[PDB]
Amino acid sequence: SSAKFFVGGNWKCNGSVANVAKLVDELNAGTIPRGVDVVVAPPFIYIDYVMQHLDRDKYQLSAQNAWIGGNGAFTGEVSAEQLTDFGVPWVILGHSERRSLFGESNEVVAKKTSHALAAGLGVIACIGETLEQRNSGSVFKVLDAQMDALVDEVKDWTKVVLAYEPVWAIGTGVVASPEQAQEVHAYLRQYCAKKLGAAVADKLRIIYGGSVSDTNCKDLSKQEDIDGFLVGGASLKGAAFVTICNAAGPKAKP
Amino acid sequence: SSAKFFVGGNWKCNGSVANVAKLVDELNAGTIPRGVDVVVAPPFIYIDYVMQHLDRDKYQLSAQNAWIGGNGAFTGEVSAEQLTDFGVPWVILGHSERRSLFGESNEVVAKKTSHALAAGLGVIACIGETLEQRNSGSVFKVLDAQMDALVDEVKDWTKVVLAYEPVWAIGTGVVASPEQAQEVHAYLRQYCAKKLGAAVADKLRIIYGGSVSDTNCKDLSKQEDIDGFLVGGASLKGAAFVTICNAAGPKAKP
Repeated sequence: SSAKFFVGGNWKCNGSVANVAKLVDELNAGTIPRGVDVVVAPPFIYIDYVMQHLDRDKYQLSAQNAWIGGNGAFTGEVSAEQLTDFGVPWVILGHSERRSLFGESNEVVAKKTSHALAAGLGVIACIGETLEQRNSGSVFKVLDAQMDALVDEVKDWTKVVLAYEPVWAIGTGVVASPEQAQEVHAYLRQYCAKKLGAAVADKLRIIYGGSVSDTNCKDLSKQEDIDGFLVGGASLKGAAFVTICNAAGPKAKP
Repeated sequence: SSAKFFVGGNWKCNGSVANVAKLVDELNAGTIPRGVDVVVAPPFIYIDYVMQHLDRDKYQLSAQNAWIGGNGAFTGEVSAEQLTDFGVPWVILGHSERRSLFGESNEVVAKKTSHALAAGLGVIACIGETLEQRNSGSVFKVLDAQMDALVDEVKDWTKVVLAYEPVWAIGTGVVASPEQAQEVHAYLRQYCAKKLGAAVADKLRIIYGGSVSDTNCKDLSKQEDIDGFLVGGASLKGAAFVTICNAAGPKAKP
């Protein structure tokens, strides 16, 4: 493919004022290679502080979710229009935790994505199959359906990053190897070549959202079709997250 | 009952940086009577700005929702612990828009409430029946079930405000009269006297969350069992919202 290599840090539902301030200072102390895009995604309430204190040279902001449509009578929700106006450039949509806890369907994720893109955001669009689905021999069926929904809604992939979450290897006692990750990313790449054209597919960042740490990031980053990461808990440890950002090597390059 | 008279402004999913700044300046220009509690509930991303710029003399902050439990792997959610640590004193839970769009059940609302109270927040706990439920002769059945769930979870009502939303009169083409509002609030008061004891029920604020404006606020505020308001769209117009806060009269008094 390529790239730029792309690393997103999903803080999930974690933070305190003191811990966020400390994490921002750790991130600001880190050195990131030229030509890597790095995004960090705090809970909504911290986005103002982070945008004001985190080095813009090195990092961009993301939200962890957005509503399916524009402003209106949707108590508790934040819209893509609000995020764009606030100066946030990215949003994560369709994370496995929202597909499962909040019942976000393939179609809901896809509509959230197209709405966000039309409001001016970039989207980290998440897909992935569970252990039950992998056990049943449904990996292609599930991923194709998740992707077909996105392709039905999205016309321009320039500001989309596709994130694969091996949800079979998240909280199940199963580890995913780099070879298993690459097998899925190669499948996704050929799917996208067929649906979108080889030029779009080659430029699309397909990032890995299984458990990524400072321990395994270089084994993963060397895989042919892994263009970066959507990091979970390691994103809360500044130096470990900066190490993951440095795993890019030749995929930066710049 | 009483009171203090309590007015909450639910901004819902509305705002821009410029509009929020303007609304805060309008709110700061308003005069509020002694002895009225006023809370304003921006979308999450604006809470920092509002907390920093809105007059603390006159207004407290609220969030519009919170997660059901503590911090953890819940992408997109904000916890009650985060809100308390941020300095937010209140949260709205169980709003009709979340019961319907997000399928928050009676039990989910109640557990969100008890969790929020244990994290140190006050809760504006929302209940209310739809037009279908009122058509079917289920008003008591539905309200009793919503309240029974809350009573099962909540031990201390000191930091709870109960908000009744006539969802039958919200987006249906039906208006609720002040007499219809008072009939429900009187029912809720006697229910709470029976379940919680007359002393708790007398001190509990039961606020009205039907369509409240600067036009109808004094007709509503004079009703015996209406202790305040959960305002929707009028909360986005500063002077109109301040007028609603001034509807308290003798229920302030202070």
